[PDB]
Amino acid sequence: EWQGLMQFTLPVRLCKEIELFHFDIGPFENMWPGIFVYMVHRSCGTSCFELEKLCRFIMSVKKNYRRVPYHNWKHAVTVAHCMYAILQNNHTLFTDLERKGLLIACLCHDLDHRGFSNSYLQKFDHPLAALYSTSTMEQHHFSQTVSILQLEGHNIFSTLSSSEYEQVLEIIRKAIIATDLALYFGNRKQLEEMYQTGSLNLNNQSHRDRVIGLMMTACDLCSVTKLWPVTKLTANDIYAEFWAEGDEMKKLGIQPIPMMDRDKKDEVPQGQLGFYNAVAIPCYTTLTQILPPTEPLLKACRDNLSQWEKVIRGE
Ligand SMILES: Cc1cc(C)n2cc(CSc3nc(-c4ccccc4)cn3C)nc2n1
Ligand SMILES: [Mg+2]
Ligand SMILES: [Zn+2]
Repeated sequence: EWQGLMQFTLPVRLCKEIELFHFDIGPFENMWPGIFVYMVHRSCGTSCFELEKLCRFIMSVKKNYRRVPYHNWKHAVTVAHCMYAILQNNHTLFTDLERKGLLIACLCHDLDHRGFSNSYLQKFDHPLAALYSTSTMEQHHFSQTVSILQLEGHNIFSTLSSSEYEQVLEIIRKAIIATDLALYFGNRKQLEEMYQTGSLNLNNQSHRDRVIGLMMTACDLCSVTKLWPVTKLTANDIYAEFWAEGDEMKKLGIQPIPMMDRDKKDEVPQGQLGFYNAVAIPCYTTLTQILPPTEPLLKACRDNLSQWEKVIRGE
């Protein structure tokens, strides 16, 4: 698997389309590892990761994603592509070490997801909720990233200074932690405040960490920014995962929240509408304010909102 990927070349028709925000990796499964290498080399250069280490690392990340309906290998590459398009469009705002770190973090941000939420693990006193009190799965995801980095011939960062090693591990840690959707609502509200008061400053490291947090959310949610048919089809995978969890809660006499109750699947269109209004629209709005070249994400999300409004009135 590793050897074959060192000798992979991305077709020239994808070389133009991979740069666009709306790009759907969905149809090119066999090319996803090589698409990630392509995005790294274009963003960071051919020179900086040892190719043998990168391909060994990439194939071990793929193996450590589970066959779950949504939080899977496909989803990892979808989020890395969105970060790539954000970085390309805002390249000089971020440092070489931030581009390295943010693409690896997106690829690794859901490592070993079990198809269960933090609530589930916490309410049902799962061990991981004992290890990790808050941001339960996200801390595990970072723990899994460090473990793969420390396998034989996987340390893609082994050419950095010890100072830069701890810097990229902290960029990765914060970025993976910030995909806790529970943290996003606070983060986005502050950044929206900092934007309106004119206090937002990218050279301020805590401000810089919050803008990166919002980018991670923007990337995590980006299926709502694809063409309508792709968005509709990804939602299937999301509810399949939520509904499987609702079923486990019912077996234990717990009624799930509607979003996880497969008996309430009628109400999906209004569920998506609410998520767009409360979560997705504000996310890409604030992101477009801070990083205006990210506006096509807001446009595509708006197009998918009116599509759901259409569906709600039998169209
Ligand atoms: C890309 C993406 C990422 C995340 C985390 N998503 C979460 C959801 C679900 S939105 C939703 N559906 C319902 C609901 C309630 C009753 C019946 C049916 C559905 C309620 N909410 C809030 N979609 C998502 N997409
Ligand atoms: Mg996650
Ligand atoms: Zn994710």
